[PDB]
Amino acid sequence: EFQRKLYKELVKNYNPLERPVANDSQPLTVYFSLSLLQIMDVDEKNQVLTTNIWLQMSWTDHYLQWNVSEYPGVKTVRFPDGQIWKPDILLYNSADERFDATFHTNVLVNSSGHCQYLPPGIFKSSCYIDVRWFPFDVQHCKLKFGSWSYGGWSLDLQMQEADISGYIPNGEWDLVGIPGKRSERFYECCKEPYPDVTFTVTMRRRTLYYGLNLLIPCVLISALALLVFLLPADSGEKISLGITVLLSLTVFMLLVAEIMPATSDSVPLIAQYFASTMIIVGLSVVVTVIVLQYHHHDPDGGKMPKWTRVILLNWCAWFLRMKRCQDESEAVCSEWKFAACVVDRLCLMAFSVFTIICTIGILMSAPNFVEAVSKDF
Amino acid sequence: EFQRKLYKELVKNYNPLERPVANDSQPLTVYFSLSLLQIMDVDEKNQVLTTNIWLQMSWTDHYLQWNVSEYPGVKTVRFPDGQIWKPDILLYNSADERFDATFHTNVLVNSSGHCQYLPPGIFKSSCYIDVRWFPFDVQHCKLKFGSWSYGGWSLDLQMQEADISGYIPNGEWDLVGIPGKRSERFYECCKEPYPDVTFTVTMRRRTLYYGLNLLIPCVLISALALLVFLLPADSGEKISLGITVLLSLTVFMLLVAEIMPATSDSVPLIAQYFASTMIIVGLSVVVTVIVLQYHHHDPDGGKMPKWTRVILLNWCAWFLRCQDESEAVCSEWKFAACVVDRLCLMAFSVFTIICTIGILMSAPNFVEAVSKDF
Amino acid sequence: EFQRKLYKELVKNYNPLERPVANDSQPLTVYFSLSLLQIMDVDEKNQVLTTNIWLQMSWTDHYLQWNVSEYPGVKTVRFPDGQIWKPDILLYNSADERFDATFHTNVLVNSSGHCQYLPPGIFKSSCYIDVRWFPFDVQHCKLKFGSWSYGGWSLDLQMQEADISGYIPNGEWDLVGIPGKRSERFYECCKEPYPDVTFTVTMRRRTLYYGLNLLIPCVLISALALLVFLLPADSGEKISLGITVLLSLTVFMLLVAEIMPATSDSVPLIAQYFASTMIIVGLSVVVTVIVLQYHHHDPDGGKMPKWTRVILLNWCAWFLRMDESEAVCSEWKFAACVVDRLCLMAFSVFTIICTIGILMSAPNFVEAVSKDF
Amino acid sequence: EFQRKLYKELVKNYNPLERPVANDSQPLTVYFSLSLLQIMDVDEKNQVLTTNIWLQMSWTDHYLQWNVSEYPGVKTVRFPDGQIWKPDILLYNSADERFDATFHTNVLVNSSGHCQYLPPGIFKSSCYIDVRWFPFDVQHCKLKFGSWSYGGWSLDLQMQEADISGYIPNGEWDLVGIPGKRSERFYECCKEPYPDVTFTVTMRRRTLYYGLNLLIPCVLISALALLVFLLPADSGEKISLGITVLLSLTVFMLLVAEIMPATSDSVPLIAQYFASTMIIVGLSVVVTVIVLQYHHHDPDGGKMPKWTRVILLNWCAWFLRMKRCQDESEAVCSEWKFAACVVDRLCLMAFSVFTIICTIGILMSAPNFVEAVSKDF
Amino acid sequence: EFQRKLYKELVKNYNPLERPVANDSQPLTVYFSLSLLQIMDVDEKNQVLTTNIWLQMSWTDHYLQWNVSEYPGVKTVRFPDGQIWKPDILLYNSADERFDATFHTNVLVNSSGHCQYLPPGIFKSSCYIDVRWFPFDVQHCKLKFGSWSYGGWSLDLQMQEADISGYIPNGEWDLVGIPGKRSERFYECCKEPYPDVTFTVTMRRRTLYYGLNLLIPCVLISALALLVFLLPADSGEKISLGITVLLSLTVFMLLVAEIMPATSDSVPLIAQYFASTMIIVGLSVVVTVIVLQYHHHDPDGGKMPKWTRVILLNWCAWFLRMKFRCQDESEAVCSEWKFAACVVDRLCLMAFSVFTIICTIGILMSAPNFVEAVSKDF
Ligand SMILES: *[C@@H]1O[C@H](CO)[C@@H](O[C@@H]2O[C@H](CO)[C@@H](O)[C@H](O)[C@H]2NC(C)=O)[C@H](O)[C@H]1NC(C)=O
Ligand SMILES: COc1cc(OC)c(NC(=O)Nc2cc(C)on2)cc1Cl
Ligand SMILES: COc1cc(OC)c(NC(=O)Nc2cc(C)on2)cc1Cl
Ligand SMILES: COc1cc(OC)c(NC(=O)Nc2cc(C)on2)cc1Cl
Ligand SMILES: COc1cc(OC)c(NC(=O)Nc2cc(C)on2)cc1Cl
Ligand SMILES: *[C@@H]1O[C@H](CO)[C@@H](O)[C@H](O)[C@H]1NC(C)=O
Ligand SMILES: *[C@@H]1O[C@H](CO)[C@@H](O)[C@H](O)[C@H]1NC(C)=O
Ligand SMILES: *[C@@H]1O[C@H](CO)[C@@H](O)[C@H](O)[C@H]1NC(C)=O
Ligand SMILES: *[C@@H]1O[C@H](CO)[C@@H](O)[C@H](O)[C@H]1NC(C)=O
Ligand SMILES: [Ca+2]
Repeated sequence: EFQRKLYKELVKNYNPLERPVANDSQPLTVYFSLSLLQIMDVDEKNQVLTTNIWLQMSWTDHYLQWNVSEYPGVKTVRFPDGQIWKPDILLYNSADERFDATFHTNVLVNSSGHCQYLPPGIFKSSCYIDVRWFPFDVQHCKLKFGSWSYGGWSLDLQMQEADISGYIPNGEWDLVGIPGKRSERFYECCKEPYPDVTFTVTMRRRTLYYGLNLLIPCVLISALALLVFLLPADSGEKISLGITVLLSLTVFMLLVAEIMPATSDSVPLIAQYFASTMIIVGLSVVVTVIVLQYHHHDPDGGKMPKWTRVILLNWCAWFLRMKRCQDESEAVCSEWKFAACVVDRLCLMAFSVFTIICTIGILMSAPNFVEAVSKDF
Repeated sequence: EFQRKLYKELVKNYNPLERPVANDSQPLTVYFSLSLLQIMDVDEKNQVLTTNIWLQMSWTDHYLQWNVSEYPGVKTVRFPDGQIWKPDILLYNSADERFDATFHTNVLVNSSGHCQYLPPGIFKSSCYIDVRWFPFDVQHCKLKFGSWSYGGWSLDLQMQEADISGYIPNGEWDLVGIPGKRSERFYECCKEPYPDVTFTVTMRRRTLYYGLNLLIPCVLISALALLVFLLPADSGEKISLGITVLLSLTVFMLLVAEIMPATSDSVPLIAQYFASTMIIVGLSVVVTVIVLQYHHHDPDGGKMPKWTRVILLNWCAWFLRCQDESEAVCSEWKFAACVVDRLCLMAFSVFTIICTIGILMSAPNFVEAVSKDF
Repeated sequence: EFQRKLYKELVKNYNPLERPVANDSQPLTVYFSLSLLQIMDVDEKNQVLTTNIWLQMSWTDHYLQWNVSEYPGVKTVRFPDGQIWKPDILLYNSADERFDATFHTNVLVNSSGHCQYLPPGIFKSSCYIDVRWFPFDVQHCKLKFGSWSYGGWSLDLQMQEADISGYIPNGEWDLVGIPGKRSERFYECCKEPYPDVTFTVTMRRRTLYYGLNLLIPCVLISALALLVFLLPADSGEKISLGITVLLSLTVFMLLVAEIMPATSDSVPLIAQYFASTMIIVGLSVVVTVIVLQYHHHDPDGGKMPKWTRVILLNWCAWFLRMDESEAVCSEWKFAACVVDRLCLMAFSVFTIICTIGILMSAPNFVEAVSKDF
Repeated sequence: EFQRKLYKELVKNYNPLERPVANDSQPLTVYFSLSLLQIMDVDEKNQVLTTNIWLQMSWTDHYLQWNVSEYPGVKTVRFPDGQIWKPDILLYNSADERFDATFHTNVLVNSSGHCQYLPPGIFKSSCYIDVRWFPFDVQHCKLKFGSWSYGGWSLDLQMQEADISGYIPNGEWDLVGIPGKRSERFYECCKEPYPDVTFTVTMRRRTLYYGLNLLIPCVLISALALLVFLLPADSGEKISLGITVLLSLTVFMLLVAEIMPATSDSVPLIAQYFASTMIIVGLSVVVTVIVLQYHHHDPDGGKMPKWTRVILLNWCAWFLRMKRCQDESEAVCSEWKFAACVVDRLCLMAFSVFTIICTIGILMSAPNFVEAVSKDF
Repeated sequence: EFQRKLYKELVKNYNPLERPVANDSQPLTVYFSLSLLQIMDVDEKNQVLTTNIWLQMSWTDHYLQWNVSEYPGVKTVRFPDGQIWKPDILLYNSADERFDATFHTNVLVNSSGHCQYLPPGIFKSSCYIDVRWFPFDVQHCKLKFGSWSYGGWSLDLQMQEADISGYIPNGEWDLVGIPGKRSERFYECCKEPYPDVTFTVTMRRRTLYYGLNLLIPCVLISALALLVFLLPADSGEKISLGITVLLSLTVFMLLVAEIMPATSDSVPLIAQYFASTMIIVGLSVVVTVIVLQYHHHDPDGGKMPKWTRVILLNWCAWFLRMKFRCQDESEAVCSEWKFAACVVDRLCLMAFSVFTIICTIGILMSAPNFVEAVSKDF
């Protein structure tokens, strides 16, 4: 009875094209915020951020005011899209094909004229994804909201702190915070200034997932490659092991490619580690060729270098604590074999040490390594 | 004749914005339920659940009442979207790009003003998937339905038990149940409390596909890896087999990885078992390299250590001219390589059987999964 | 001229929300059928069927009638969605994200009030796919159509048979038929019974494509694996061959898993075939490890058992019409060769026997080889 | 001033549902054509053709006529969707999820009443793709256009020759033409005939892309397989080479399989060529096994067969101009090695002949192959 | 209060179908431009360009004018889609399924009647991604905008320079510029010429990514192939390493064919380079078989020719500074064959290395944009 009358009376002469201000010269103050419900996807390959966001817009409509005493029990009213004025706040740095992922819901208006509009939306936003420190990366993704057509002279956008109470954790990204900033920017379209509210979601990738799927396995497979230098040369599988492991390590980097944006702004940390790892094992094959070349050096062929004869069978042999014509061929060849064995032991120490130092050096360079090991392991 | 008059009479002064109550201070009782016709997909990667559902919403419109005696033969009427008041009951935890996958069908009203609205939909809901027990995992996915802008003071949402009569089994997911719970939450936006209807779909994965397509094949590939310790050393291909099988076992992790999300909440059981299997194969390859070093040992190198000469050639063995004399030392080494192979075959077999069983029987749902599915 | 008059007359006091019957008690007979223009996809992984369908709905509208003598030359009118009552006939089992893939077109009414409505559509239906016999399957995919909000007491659905005159061949599926049936079923929601029409599209998979790209190719790589037995053991690559071919067979299995649903209601015939190929090639690897063990036997190890002696190197050799340390090893190398032969014949009969049975156990096999080869 | 008058005057009593004719008994003549702007994609796997088209629909509205003298400077008017009658000319064999991909634009009407409607669209269209001669294939994709609900008695559809002046090439297909055909067809629904206009886009594939990516790499890697025969037997890597080559020659069959539909009407030419190649390579593996059986033959085994002694060591040995107890063993085994060696060289030439013959024959079985090599190479 | 009055007065008799000119015979001047906010994607495979674009259309509506003195504080009004006349400027060469990705926003009209309309949009345009010089490639994508139904007689389209003010860098594409051009062309449909504004965004590819993912790895794994010529023959592993490397060189080229279109207009630089290295490594495999023929050469086989005995063991040997009785003769003869095998290994190492150096460097510098690419990205 009374609610029918109110709906009939609130829409008499009401024009949804009119900014609902009593004085036209004063700007309308609209309080903007958002509730970040979930970070569903951070598409690093496309540099996109898909998030479930409930925007919160509250303002004061001068025309939708009534006595609750004269309309008993009617304390709130609801209006749909297109029957009431609404602020045309839009996400400037959108990546969504329709550019407006917001789902239009009712606006709730109470008797003092205060209108409240909370449209849910799967907002897809264009974010610069800094992949320098991946996986140990902290992203600062900006969500920039502002009126598309109303400037500061008309629509006085005002911040309110973002809600995280209803946030459901992701599992891959650990929300560090969502600080917001209100600025009054000038654009080359227009002379009227435009205010905006930018929320910088600061997300810390939890590293257990890719710590284990990508980095730990690479290290153990690179260790499998180091076994090459203990394999006896006469086995015949010295290099097979080296080349087969190498293709296993390539499938790890093809998988990084599946997610890495096509940018050239910087070299991701993991790429540096895999690049250094691959070259180290690639160099393992090279020294493998040389030790085999030494192992098989024709007996009758040109005698051994004196330098070699000291640098491997006198000094390096002692450091590591190792110690008829056909017979001399076997004796000369056996010395070639002994040099080969010493080079095998030498390069194991050196490539193992180079692997260890390289591994920690590249990994420990990340300012998030200490943090990530502390929280995520 | 009468149907035309009824339709013309029911839309006089009707306001689809008005809540169709007689007393404005009392709320409107809306009975909510759903019929889960199917569970179409469970995208563990995007953490989404695609289900075919018919929402059921039944209430009373005070204004769409007619006395049937005067309208003979017109027992019901039908109204489309935007001509009748409807409760804006949305899925809060929606993961659909439009956020409302519901299809707006008609509202059927009988003469007592009772309205019935059953929109079909393919709902995408944002589910936390607990992947710790994968594949022997049970999921509790919530579908939380509520009026977006009507609090309890206006719309008294009341749950009715879910229907599964027409449910079409999925083949991967055995509907364990769809227990529901109502509630009256409070939001930071607003002071008026808001009620909601949460159905916690309880789904048990059916473990035959993933049992036979990944877990069992992985066991047999690890067995092919174990085969190394039965190969004669002189064959010249111990390492070839060992490494071609270690790299092959990665395949399974690629498929496991393209199905499972990238959360760091926990380590999936499938991941633990595959990691243990690959680590066992890697330790087999390492043992293989020590065996090859023993086998291809230069006779004029070091003398055989006493510890080695008893721990391998005497105890384990019992439990289970210069060229000539050089041949015999190298012979001893070949025997020691054989003893290490046999000892390590036994030990690696025991760990594989233990590890896989120990890991698989760690799942609370393993016994039920095996008995019901295999 | 007469069009303007008829179109103005036919819409006076017309309410599209009014089922168009003269008497409100009797039901409205709506004839439903469909034209199946193509089977675009059978997404087996998703258990969905995507089809080109022209639904065919005919009924009679009491109010939309006239005298052609008073509107000469005006023998039909057409109305767009929104201005004429229409049966809300939906596909209940619809997998499309929208739930109504129908494209809304005009309703054509002739002067006796008979309205004809043929909306085209790309219909995705949630179909259960019976994969036990894949690739020799006969999918019975159901398209269940009916009014969403009119019961039998109000809308008397009736079904004419489906059209296939314009049906285009698919190349993967032979339309075995599209029979239909009317079913007046009761729902737990409501007491008024609701009629539905179900068209059971019966599709026979043309097995030449898959047979050529999955089954036949596998047989030959399994034979390639069997060639291990007859390699001389001195070559040095017996297990190399075995392991390579067995990995390739895994390539095949990954493909067939890319195309087979994730269902525990049965095991596809194809899966059982690859599982048994790789099982046999696995046991080829095992017996070849035993063979190498025999070949690389230490002459100073154990003496040959009389069982190993007469079983393998007397009787088994006999049938197949085939210095001391070298002699002892020579006896051992001959053991490897007889195991090589014996295993061939034995594994070969398995190879041939198994497949033929796994394959010929499908009821559709004879038809498949006769029609698709 | 006058444009407002004319727009206000052309909407008096107008009904967008009326067929705009003076006499209700004579059919309206609609001239239909299309401008094919680009063939954006040919989804062979889905049997779909995605094309950029500007359909051209021209007719005469009896009611939208004025004299430009009374409305000076107003020679044309424009009406958007839902305000003017437009023919419901759809694409019968459409594959788009929404069926009508046309983007609805304005209808331009001049003073004499002639209306012109050129809506752009991305028309997905079910095309039977004959893959028998792929990559050397010519496709005839039909776009069948017609009025959905007007028969020949109401809408007399008429053909205007298609436009390809503004066609920009595709890069994968060479437009042979787009000849049309107007038919008057009867349907099982109804008695009234329906005229339709069918354009048969004829496309010739440009084969250099697949020519260099799928074809020549197969010939090359196959020659690399044939190198197996020239290795000496003692290397101990013949079998590994053959299998490595074959399992990697399977790469191209899983790759081409990524694009072709699952049709069983016929067998693709590329598939026939790959199958022949694989049969030849597998037979090379088989003969490699036989050659190793010859080479690693125990001397004390069976005696050399007489037929073997002659067919290899006497006739073939001359066709290719080839030529104590322990001592006899290598002599017998040396005959076996020459037997193995003559077989290797013989079969090298024989398998080589099969490769060139099979490749040339199979490739030359495509009728337009001569045109292909003359235009794309 | 006054804004209600103005909105009620501006729509009295207004018709959104009418072009808002006072003189019907004079074309309406529409100033068109755009702001390029991001190059969201360049899909070379599908031949598409996805861009974040804010179009700018400005014109003068004769009917939406008022003096602000009579409407104090109301200096600007805003009309949504379907309430005000708007220019139907579409993107001709669009590849979007709906053909028009523009998001319809309000039109802002100030007190002098000047209307300004800035619809944002994720525009998908059908581009000719020339790919002969990939990865050192410069792409010219044209975005042609123009009224779909109005010619130069009714709507005088006028270009305004484009902007890159808020161009958010992409990381893969260095925007070289967005020069525009206004043309007046005739079409086979009509007798009225239709003006258009074509913006030709020129984008240079930053080659660091695909340079170290494809160009460089190939060089290093091809070096691994070259290692075959250093392997001793006695190891009996030359063929394994050679073939395994040459099979692992196709994985990259499969990703190379996963990004670039299947066009047959030109052969990409990357494809030429990959073919050249693949031919060189395959020739390494062929030579590996030949040297193995030399190495495992039966001593009782064919006698050494006097050409191979001088062309390898005398001249080419001298260049590189290499330096029971029946069995001894047999082993000595085989050792000459083994020596011949070694000389061919060393020669082919040098020859294939030089052919790799030349081929790699020459082909890579054949791109016009190579010096600039290496100078900016390294
Ligand atoms: C409405 O807006 C237009 C454009 O913003 C204004 O016209 C411009 O005014 C500036 C200021 O002097 C001039 O420099 C430009 O040359 C003008 N351009 C055009 C196309 O007119 C116009 O003045 C504004 N109206 C009012 C009442 O301020
Ligand atoms: C390609 O090769 C691999 C790929 C992998 O995934 C992408 C993994 N993944 C893995 O080890 N994941 C684990 C381990 C544990 C415990 O939990 N998750 C391993 C290899 Cl070798
Ligand atoms: C890589 O290696 C494999 C991969 C596989 O798929 C991913 C399977 N799959 C399999 O065995 N699937 C079955 C068996 C039966 C019966 O039913 N489905 C096997 C291997 Cl070896
Ligand atoms: C992985 O390995 C293969 C994969 C294949 O496709 C999926 C095929 N396909 C094939 O042989 N297709 C043919 C043959 C003929 C004649 O026609 N189509 C073969 C192998 Cl080996
Ligand atoms: C298939 O084989 C590879 C594939 C690759 O990616 C596609 C890479 N990629 C790579 O090296 N990327 C780097 C290196 C550094 C430093 O930074 N990014 C390497 C190989 Cl071997
Ligand atoms: C409906 O109409 C009949 C006929 O006049 C009347 O007797 C009956 O009381 C009416 N129903 C109600 C609830 O008043
Ligand atoms: C319709 O009108 C005509 C005259 O216009 C009349 O002859 C005819 O009888 C009417 N209806 C019938 C019964 O066909
Ligand atoms: C238009 O006006 C001219 C001049 O008054 C007249 O000659 C001509 O016939 C008119 N055309 C029409 C609408 O018949
Ligand atoms: C607008 O009003 C002012 C004062 O009310 C008047 O002086 C002016 O002339 C008016 N505008 C025009 C264009 O005349
Ligand atoms: Ca890219």
